[PDB]
Amino acid sequence: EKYCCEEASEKKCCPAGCKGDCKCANCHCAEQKQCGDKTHQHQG
Ligand SMILES: [Zn+2]
Ligand SMILES: [Zn+2]
Ligand SMILES: [Zn+2]
Ligand SMILES: [Zn+2]
Repeated sequence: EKYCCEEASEKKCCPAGCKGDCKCANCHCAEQKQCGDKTHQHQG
């Protein structure tokens, strides 16, 4: 639901809620990705 980062709550990283191809850096997003290779710190 909308942004899930503690900084990208507007356009710091994505235009409000990673649409998909946001290419986040804190959550490691990529065209709607889940990331977390070896259990990352991703808390969602
Ligand atoms: Zn996000
Ligand atoms: Zn993202
Ligand atoms: Zn994300
Ligand atoms: Zn990651």
